[PDB]
Amino acid sequence: TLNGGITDMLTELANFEKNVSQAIHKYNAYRKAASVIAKYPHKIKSGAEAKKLPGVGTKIAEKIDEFLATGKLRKLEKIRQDDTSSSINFLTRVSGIGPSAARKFVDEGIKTLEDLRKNEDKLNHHQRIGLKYFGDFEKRIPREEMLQMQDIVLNEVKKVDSEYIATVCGSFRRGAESSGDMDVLLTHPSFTSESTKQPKLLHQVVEQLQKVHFITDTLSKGETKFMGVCQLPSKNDEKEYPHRRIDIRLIPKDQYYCGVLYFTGSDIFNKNMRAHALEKGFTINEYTIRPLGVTGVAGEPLPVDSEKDIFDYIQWKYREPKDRSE
DNA sequence: CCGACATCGCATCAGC
DNA sequence: GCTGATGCGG
DNA sequence: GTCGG
Ligand SMILES: O=c1ccn([C@H]2C[C@H](O)[C@@H](COP(=O)(O)NP(=O)(O)OP(=O)(O)O)O2)c(=O)[nH]1
Ligand SMILES: [Cl-]
Ligand SMILES: [Cl-]
Ligand SMILES: [Cl-]
Ligand SMILES: [Cl-]
Ligand SMILES: [Mg+2]
Ligand SMILES: [Mg+2]
Ligand code: NA
Ligand code: NA
Repeated sequence: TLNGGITDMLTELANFEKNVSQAIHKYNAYRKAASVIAKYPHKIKSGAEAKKLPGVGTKIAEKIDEFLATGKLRKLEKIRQDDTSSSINFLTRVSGIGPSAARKFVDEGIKTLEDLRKNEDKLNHHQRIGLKYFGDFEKRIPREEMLQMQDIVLNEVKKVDSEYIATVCGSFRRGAESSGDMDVLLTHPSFTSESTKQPKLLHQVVEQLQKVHFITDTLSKGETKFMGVCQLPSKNDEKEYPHRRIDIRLIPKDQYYCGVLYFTGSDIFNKNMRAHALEKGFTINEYTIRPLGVTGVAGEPLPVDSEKDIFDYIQWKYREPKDRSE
């Protein structure tokens, strides 16, 4: 919160580029700067001072000076005053509705929560559920609840097959006092980069979690990635808990470390690290880290037996999960 | 100046 | 049906 | 919007 004002401004700017301008790179550019500034250990006194940080160029430093003097940015003041942008921005908040869909709905007069509700027929499945739990999905999950959800998920998975290994990653694994959702990495000896000796591994788990009424809805479901909704059980007379988003990712057991690295994030930390890998001559994904050939083509998977092994290849000192929240 | 900017799963679509 | 491109999520 | 070469 040292430079909250500045990072909020950048984040707001980032969302506009993404949702309205549909300018993915400007969006990322703003996120990087917000990120680098968010960790900057000093209260920024000027754009020049900020422009010294990597990711902060001439344009952003100029905006920081405007914001510092006035306490606001005229460019954003206007954007907030543009109905179309206001609408597009709002619609993107529904899970399932992105920049394109948001703009399309707006072109059809559908531009408010009320418009959406009376037009469910014009929504795909995912968007439907996103609208259904709109409020709940805007709420944060106290870690305390994350702990309760962890017990349930791990114990239900164990019941299906003691050989499954479920790890809660994402912001939770990074130690956050609250998360936007629960992210679960799943593995089973039967599924390796070598073979799939047992199908429905993810399905089985999803089924058990539904049976106990933990998973309530589904956004999308494949053989390795499940995206849905879940809810903690409440007691008698107790008010119900909010519905929560849950992502489950089944990964080859022998590719655990690359998988846990990826799913632990943050997303920006991941972008920065994968970028660094490229510069060092490697390419990293949730499955492996591979060298980059002279032709550019990625080679064979390098041996990995710990997250640290990945950091070493790219010449980075290990960073605890708690220090990866960029 | 100018190209690169991380990576990929699932849903939906168009074209054949 | 298939593939490949796009959207949206990650 | 920013950066390296
Ligand atoms: O763009 C993305 C999004 C996510 N990820 C990875 C990192 C992130 O930590 C993880 C889980 O995705 P979430 O969207 O759940 N983010 P996270 O759990 O970090 O934060 P939050 O508390 O918002 O859920 O997936 C990427 O690599 N790229
Ligand atoms: Cl762009
Ligand atoms: Cl402002
Ligand atoms: Cl691995
Ligand atoms: Cl791979
Ligand atoms: Mg998460
Ligand atoms: Mg998630
Ligand atoms: Na800079
Ligand atoms: Na959305």
